Amino acid sequence: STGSATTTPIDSLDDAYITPVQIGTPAQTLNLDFDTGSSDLWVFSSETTASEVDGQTIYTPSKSTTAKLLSGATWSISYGDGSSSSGDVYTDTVSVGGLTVTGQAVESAKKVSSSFTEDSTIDGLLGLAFSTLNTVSPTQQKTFFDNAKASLDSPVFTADLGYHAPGTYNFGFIDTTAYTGSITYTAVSTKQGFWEWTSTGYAVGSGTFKSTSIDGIADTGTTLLYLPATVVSAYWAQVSGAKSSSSVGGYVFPCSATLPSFTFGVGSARIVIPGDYIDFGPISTGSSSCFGGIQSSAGIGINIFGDVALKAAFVVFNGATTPTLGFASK
Repeated sequence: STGSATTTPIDSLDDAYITPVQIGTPAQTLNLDFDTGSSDLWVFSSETTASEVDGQTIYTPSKSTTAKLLSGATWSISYGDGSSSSGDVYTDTVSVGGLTVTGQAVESAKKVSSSFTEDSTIDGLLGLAFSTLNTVSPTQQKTFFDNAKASLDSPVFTADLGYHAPGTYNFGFIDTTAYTGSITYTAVSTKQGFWEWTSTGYAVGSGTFKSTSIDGIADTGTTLLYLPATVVSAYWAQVSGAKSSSSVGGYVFPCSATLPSFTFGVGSARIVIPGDYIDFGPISTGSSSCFGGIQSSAGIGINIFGDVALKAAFVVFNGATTPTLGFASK
């Protein structure tokens, strides 16, 4: 089997991407944030505290003839941005882009933190990291990909995120028309439950490539590119007037600037992030200070190849017995 679904930016900045997902019988379609940095499929629901729902579409298990309470199971998750959610668990039929999993754990939110309530466009998350990170207790549950894997034509999914445009998540096949050149594959460590890999270096604009190992995670659920402070300083030093602002929470730059590109290495290959991808717009409405898309990972404890980086590539998440990642230009 295969599946193919379009993923759409939630706003004009590409702050996140939503993908329609069918849950239950008859189908209830919710727009979920596919997150290769976590491993829970959770949804706003008829059980979510009413004051914490503000415009999201909810899953109502009582209206699904295939929903079953997973008795005794609870979940609770906290994300790197400080947001969180928790609740109980149903199993139900879940389909993505024509690919169907029966008996998928659907984690129904009883509580969500303010940032989820305040984002009316995201109805929940669909985790695509390794199932060892799933938070369901006392019986850990499998991700949608883990459940689908054995049925797929090939044990892979691909992320093809757009810049200020829709893109595609494919399951079970590699669309050879969706990228240019060849795909360069690189080793993955699953020891932390992430799609963790080592970039071979970077360049800023037209500058020379610096060969240096940068361990980090391929994380579709993180907006920005978080790299070591040395790398990030070298980037922003090429932008007149850019500075790190403790009050804003990262590097800012004059909105009048033209940003240089940023290149990262994948083996001997190179992925180029155009400068425009690094502009996250005014820090507050009408400001001439703009927020940078490359930020320091110091204090986060891990480097994160988020959407800013991934959207410059066609990315293969290879879930073979020994997982690997593939990157191609596009």
